[PDB]
Amino acid sequence: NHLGKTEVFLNRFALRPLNPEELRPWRLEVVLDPPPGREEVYPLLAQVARRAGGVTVRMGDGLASWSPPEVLVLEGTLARMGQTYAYRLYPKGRRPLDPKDPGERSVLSALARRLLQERLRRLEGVWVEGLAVYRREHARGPGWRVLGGAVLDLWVSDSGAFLLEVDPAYRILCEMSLEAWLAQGHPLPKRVRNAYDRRTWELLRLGEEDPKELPLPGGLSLLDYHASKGRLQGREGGRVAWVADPKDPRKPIPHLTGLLVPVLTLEDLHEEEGSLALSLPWEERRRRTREIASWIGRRLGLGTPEAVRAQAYRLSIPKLMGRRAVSKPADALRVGFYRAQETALALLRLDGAQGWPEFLRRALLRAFGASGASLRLHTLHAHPSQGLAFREALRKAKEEGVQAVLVLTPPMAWEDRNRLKALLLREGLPSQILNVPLREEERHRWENALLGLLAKAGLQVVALSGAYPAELAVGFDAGGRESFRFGGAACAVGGDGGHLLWTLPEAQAGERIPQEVVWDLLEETLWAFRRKAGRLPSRVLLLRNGRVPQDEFALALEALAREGIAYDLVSVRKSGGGRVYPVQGRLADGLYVPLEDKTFLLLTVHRDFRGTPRPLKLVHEAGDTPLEALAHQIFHLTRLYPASGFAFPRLPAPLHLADRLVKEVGRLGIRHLKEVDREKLFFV
DNA sequence: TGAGGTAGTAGGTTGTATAGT
RNA sequence: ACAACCUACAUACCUC
Ligand SMILES: [Mg+2]
Repeated sequence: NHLGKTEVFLNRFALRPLNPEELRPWRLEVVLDPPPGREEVYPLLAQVARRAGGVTVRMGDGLASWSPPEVLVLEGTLARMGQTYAYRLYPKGRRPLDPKDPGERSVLSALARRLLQERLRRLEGVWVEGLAVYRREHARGPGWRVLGGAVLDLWVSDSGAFLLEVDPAYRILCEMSLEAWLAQGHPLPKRVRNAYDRRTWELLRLGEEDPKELPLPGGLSLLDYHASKGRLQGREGGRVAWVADPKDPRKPIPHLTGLLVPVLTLEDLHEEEGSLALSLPWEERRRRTREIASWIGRRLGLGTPEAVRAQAYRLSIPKLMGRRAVSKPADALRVGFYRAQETALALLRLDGAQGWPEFLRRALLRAFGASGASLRLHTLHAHPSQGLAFREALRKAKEEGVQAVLVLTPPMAWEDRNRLKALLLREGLPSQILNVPLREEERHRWENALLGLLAKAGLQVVALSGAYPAELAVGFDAGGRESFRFGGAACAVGGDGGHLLWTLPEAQAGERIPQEVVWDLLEETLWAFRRKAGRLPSRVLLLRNGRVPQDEFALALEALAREGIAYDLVSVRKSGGGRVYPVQGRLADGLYVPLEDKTFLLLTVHRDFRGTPRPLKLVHEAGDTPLEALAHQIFHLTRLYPASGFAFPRLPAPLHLADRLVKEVGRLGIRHLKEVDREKLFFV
């Protein structure tokens, strides 16, 4: 291997191999009357394990248990969606289970997790929410405290051992009333909770009215209302607080500051305690992970936790190219772009002012200068508020070669931001917004806006230098909406990624992308590749955001086989990688950690040293390229994103683009894009 | 709307198996 | 519940 080896710890710990009594659980038969449904079988079975108590988990059509029947509720009744059933338990003996059997250890692990939860529940000082355990005050001030602990997990190996996973976690508690909060000179909190339950509101403002006068819609006093429900006992109804249901922060609602509790944010506490942060440097996290594991191991009698370690590899650093070698995409602004054509940009200024700020103009002129390309700056002399007549000014501008517009504006409300983007999109004019209290020293902001204005005009700002197996990299993502999704793709064409493009996403019902929409989108990207290279890709790299639904690529993969195109399919999850810590030395991004076959972690970005990185977990779902070669290419593709300028995304450019793309479309809609080139990244 | 990221609180989702015959 | 993920706070906070 030409890559440097390193050892790492995962945040997992190996514990004892299971004993006899743990492998052979009390089995049981479940007789539900009225007999269950079909979509309601498992859900009711599980609600029976919780209703039976003890270390019980469902197994097939019944349940397994690490508890004696003599402490199990064998006769009872639970009410599901409409129907009221009655259960009865029949001890079907005590059969042994098999750690190798995938779906059997699913039960063993299930029980392990249940064991862990009950042992924790009986501990005195600790607070336990699900699998998170908080055990120690970590910080505190007047009225608030932060508890420290860790979310945990206990599962069973294929090889019959217990596995403990630990990751440090914090909980912020505020226990003072809003009245007291404000009386001690603190600022208004954006959100606020009921003192008598969990209902939490957004806090609009304080009221000048009197509680005992504030007439409650249909009845009595603001105060008398609350008094009625006995909420003033051992409390003081304070002043009037106007709040709003966060789902529709319009209609204001009367409340008492004596009965609201602030919900605090890390910054409301960094104001008090100061220098208090909830993210950890990786070495502090590693230390605390080890401490916590040892703490629990000692309350658990499953052996001494032995931190599991893996072999990691430092991947080669990507050589990023502008017109000349660059180290981040913003440097292309100084050196020149990878490939700049003739381009024309327009300005729409929506403060009271007029004309291109000279420093932006010069920055642009310099950038095109270094690149040896022509630039023609235009200025829209029309206002969005001129209604339909505005459109004639936009059409005029596109009919003069304008490829994108810079919008100089005061901060716009989200509604108006979308309204405007859309409005310019109708005329095939992608837009970059730049907020207008703006000063030349605010450099990272306007230089990023510039990088975006250029991607939106179709310029390729950077490309890779290197040899990769795949000449086409395409990433697939689903949806930028709640009750339905989108599903689209973005594209790194050429082995250098010399071109980036997107494809119009297609509305769908859930996560799963219709088998044929997958192949459709893929075909779009192959035709893109063909008219750039005059030929078909010899090999493609296929990437999905998140899990890959069962054979949703099956149809697309056979079509590729038909056409004689080679391929790999990788699933890229943002969660589920846990943590990775060097045993010795620094940790730099570019970290590759093989796990099982067809799977590995990739530490793609490390940069904000006050926080701990979260590795991507990747699964090799189809194809037979060496894991390490996939890792190498994914990693480098990380560096290809044009619109970030000063920091690389954690995701490979195509998956990061696909994400951004389905989010934009879910926000703006699918209309107004017929006249927007697919090389113009309108959505960055 | 500058954009990369790690951390929280409060309130959400889809994908999975699940019979009958 | 397991698994993968969304939104609000948040143009927040940290970072360049
Ligand atoms: Mg943007």
